[PDB]
Amino acid sequence: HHSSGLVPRGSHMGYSATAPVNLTRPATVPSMDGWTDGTGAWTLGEGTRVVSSDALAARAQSLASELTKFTDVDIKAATGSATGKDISLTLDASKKAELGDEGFKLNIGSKGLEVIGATDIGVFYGTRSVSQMLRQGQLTLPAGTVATKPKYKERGATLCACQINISTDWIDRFLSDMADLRLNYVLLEMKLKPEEDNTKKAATWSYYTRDDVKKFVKKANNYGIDVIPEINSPGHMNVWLENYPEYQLADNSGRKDPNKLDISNPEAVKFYKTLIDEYDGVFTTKYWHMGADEYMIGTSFDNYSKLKTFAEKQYGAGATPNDAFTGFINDIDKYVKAKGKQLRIWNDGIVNTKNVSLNKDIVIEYWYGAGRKPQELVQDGYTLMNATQALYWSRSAQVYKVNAARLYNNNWNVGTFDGGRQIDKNYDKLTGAKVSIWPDSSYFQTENEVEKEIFDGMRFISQMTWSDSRPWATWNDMKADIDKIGYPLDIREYDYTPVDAGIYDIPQLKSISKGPWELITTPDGYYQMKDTVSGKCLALFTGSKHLDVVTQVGARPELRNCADVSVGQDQRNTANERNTQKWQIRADKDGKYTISPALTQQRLAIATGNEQNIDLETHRPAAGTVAQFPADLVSD
Ligand SMILES: CC(=O)N[C@H]1/C(=N/O)O[C@H](CO)[C@@H](O)[C@@H]1O[C@@H]1O[C@H](CO)[C@H](O)[C@H](O)[C@H]1O
Repeated sequence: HHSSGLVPRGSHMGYSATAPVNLTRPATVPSMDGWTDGTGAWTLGEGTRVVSSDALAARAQSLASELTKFTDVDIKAATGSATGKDISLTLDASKKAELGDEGFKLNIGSKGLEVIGATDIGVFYGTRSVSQMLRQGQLTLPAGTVATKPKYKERGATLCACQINISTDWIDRFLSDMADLRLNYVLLEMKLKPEEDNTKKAATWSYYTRDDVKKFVKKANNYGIDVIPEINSPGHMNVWLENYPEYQLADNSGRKDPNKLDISNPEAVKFYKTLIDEYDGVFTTKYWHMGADEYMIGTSFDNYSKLKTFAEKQYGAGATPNDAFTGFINDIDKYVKAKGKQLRIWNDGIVNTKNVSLNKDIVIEYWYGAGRKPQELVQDGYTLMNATQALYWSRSAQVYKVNAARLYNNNWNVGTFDGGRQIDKNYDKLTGAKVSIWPDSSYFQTENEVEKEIFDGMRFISQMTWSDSRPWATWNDMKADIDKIGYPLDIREYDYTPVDAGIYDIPQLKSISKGPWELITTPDGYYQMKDTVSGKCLALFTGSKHLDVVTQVGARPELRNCADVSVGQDQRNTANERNTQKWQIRADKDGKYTISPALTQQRLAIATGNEQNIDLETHRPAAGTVAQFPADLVSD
């Protein structure tokens, strides 16, 4: 008896007329439905290039570099003639009928692996499938051809980077993941740091700087992603009106809510419009999302008779508070249209009116199925996006955890509106669908834990919005392929934990302890820092909060009994002590390290006394002590 003789097949690079008939075709997400099988197969190998026109050079260079990393083969970009050993990129704008604005074709055969798109984004999206097919350990691909384009125009996520801050590094990863998945839509509820003297008191954290937004919008756009801002109004306004009580709506007894804009006050409405004009400069999108959810949550219009008075003055006798509410939406619509934008709102903004009618040119993003039902809005001719609660995650609300298995197995599609209410999935004004990623009480899960949790659901929505098919017999078959496919390169490369666990001197922390400090890593990519003097661990635990997270600029860290940072998000009873003890360490360009509270995403710094922020007007940490600050205030 001899051994098995097991040896690597080791196929020659390029095309082979020979291939086994049932050689695996590596899976992609979205699936590429209706593959026509050809004869033979193609092998990426030594000498394989990505060849394109000059105009596509950047795309080709980026793909070659990526494939060199995934495959361990030296893959270079080139122009001119392609050979069978090569991947070719072609932009053919005459193919819009076949491929539309985002679709692509693959031809794999004796000419090599051709990717054709009718647009730059179409070519890019084809390259995503090439990357997915070649990064699963198999470098031979069955020959044949396929053409694919998305069923729906808008495919993506709501990312509420709201009250709490989602780090710009997280956002960059998220955009890379969306691009891999051919998702082209992110509604970003967020604060752009307000700078002019009618709005500047609202520069409380979370915020994003202009430069930061410009940077991730540029990244998004290169990936084919429309980044739509949202400033929710006239409800959910606390982060904007806390410092502007003059714009808050008072109830009949005179009690103001920082969450409610007074839409009867024209200076309040101008404040909102001023924000829109500030955002105009850094987002490129042609849309504005004003929210309009949950204005009267926890209460009722009966408690705000001044809105009835206003309605009657503004929109005539018999007008109701719902009329005034809808009139504010229509006024914002008029405003943003004049800037070249289309308005979007949440469906719970569609209320029963009398004197005023909602403008039909506003996109309705449908999440709440107790309102006006989906089929009714179809009958009326509104433009609809499916933002079902079935596709929500919350850090704190366990009612909101997407169950991709259940949706896959129960036959959900993009026409399945909230509460399992079906409309015709071919409705000609159905734009698409999206998952939604909400922080709510934010200490239960770190952003890195959110990243791990959303993985499956992001693949699910990608599949259902592009392909609208279930080529895997069950969800578990899908799951196995999505896991083989894995994350895109940028996620695999991100240095979550750039320093080794060990003992460190940290001079920035001398106001807390002379140290040294013992650092250990956590499963979610953070550190716990134990002071070897006291035996306690560093926490960012105390200060003013939004969403139960310390948002206070200039809050100081403290030593607390060491929490167990090795456990997962199911340990909800200890979450706050645990997550307030997690620290993100980042390396500079080049080589210096910054320490950030994992939950806050501010940066530790030594306070100079010259940092300028509204929070620091009324409390400053002692000068020279260590405290957290937004990165922009400590960028010195
Ligand atoms: C449109 C929407 O879903 N509104 C709120 C909601 N109602 O059930 O559910 C989610 C999930 O729990 C909430 O997060 C939504 O509210 C939003 O909260 C964030 C903070 O998490 C923010 O204030 C935003 O303005 C608000 O819409």
